[PDB]
Amino acid sequence: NLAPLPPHVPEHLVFDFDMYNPSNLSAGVQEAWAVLQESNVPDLVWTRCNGGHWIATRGQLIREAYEDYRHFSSECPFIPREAGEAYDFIPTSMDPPEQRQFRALANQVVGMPVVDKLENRIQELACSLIESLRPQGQCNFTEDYAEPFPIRIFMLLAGLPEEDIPHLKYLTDQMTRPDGSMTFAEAKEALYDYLIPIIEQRRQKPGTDAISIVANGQVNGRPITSDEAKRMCGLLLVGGLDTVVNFLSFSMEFLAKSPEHRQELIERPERIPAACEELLRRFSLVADGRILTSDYEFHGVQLKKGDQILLPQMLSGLDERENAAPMHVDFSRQKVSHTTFGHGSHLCAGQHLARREIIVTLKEWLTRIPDFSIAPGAQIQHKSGIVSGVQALPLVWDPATTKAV
Ligand code: HEM
Ligand SMILES: CC1(C)[C@@H]2CC[C@@]1(C)C(=O)C2
Ligand SMILES: [C-]#N
Ligand SMILES: [K+]
Ligand SMILES: [K+]
Repeated sequence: NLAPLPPHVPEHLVFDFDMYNPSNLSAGVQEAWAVLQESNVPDLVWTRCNGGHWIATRGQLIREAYEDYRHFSSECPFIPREAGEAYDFIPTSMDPPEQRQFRALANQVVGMPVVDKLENRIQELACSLIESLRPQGQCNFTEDYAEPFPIRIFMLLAGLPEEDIPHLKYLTDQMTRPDGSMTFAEAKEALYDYLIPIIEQRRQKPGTDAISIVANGQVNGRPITSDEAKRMCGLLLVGGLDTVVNFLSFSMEFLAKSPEHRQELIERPERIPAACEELLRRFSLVADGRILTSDYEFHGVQLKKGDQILLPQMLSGLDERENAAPMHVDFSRQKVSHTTFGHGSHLCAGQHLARREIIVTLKEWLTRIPDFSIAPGAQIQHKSGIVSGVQALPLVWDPATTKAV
């Protein structure tokens, strides 16, 4: 399924990478994307896959393009085109300065102060889930912890019932890792139809939850519309239900293979925040992009108005020009360079929430279950898309080596 090579794209810039099914997925998803950084591949290439689009392969280019919203607009930030065109989430499909006032509202509901507000529930839930698994001597990490821990905290934060998780999680995954089972537009509108009655209820009777706060905030000197509220809460749903979930899996899969890395963190827990950064770099997982607002020459390459460009947040930190021996996990790296939470004006608003969930996970897991591994003979499959992930992660351990606190 290769789209005909457009006339303005020279043949030597063609590299047919499929972001939804990279050829090297078996070696691990980050490894599969890292083929874009082998010496046979230019800094900036065109793939004919998924409609045809550019991909920046180097951190330097990815950062520049994320900064230059004048040429690289968030209007259409998803490949393929049909998805990016349907995509209307707020603030993510807006450029500055329009984006600005909506993002301040986002920061109000998922930013620092909400982390410190919710920190006790976060710690509480981590300990509770881990203690429940501890005596089993096994778990499916994706389903037993990676999903429920961040997702229940998000549902708590948004004041939504946990019974709604299965339905909302399915729709979220259709947008980031599409199955072909329903169009992006259909998935979005399914999520929108769920939010619509809730937002109306919470406009008429305001609560203190994230959804009440967004639905009742101010932009442009006036009340936010029911439509805008919907477009923002939609993004919060997606933001809350896929990235941390999948990132914890990558990290725990790594730690299952790395007894010496576990001991570093257990013996010197003050290194955990730096370790969090390193895992975020090494196991980075997001890849969206931008659309050209006009013809533009970028690093010697002629881009056309309306061209889509994938600017994989995943690749910046894997770039050997940014980090020596990028595939090696080194908690003492003097500088962990990455754009895992993105870059420029859209730099993730939930990044403080993400970090706290990661750091709490690292500490509390390794405290109670310091010695564990991947199930004997199990093959771990990764999946690739706008947000990449781990399909399943069966872990095992000897309960005699675990500890309650
Ligand atoms: C490891 C975990 C996470 C990663 C890797 C991640 C990644 C990213 C990236 C790369 C962007 C920028 C997308 C773009 O430039 O178009 C973004 C935006 C955003 N994310 Fe996250 N995220 C994580 C966790 C979370 C959490 C827990 C939330 C909770 C709500 C959240 C909510 C948001 C929101 C609201 C935006 C939009 C910001 C804006 O457009 O101004 N994220 N994320
Ligand atoms: C790319 C993202 C990670 C960012 C927040 C959720 C996500 C899937 C978006 O649509 C914007
Ligand atoms: C953000 N996800
Ligand atoms: K390259
Ligand atoms: K759009």
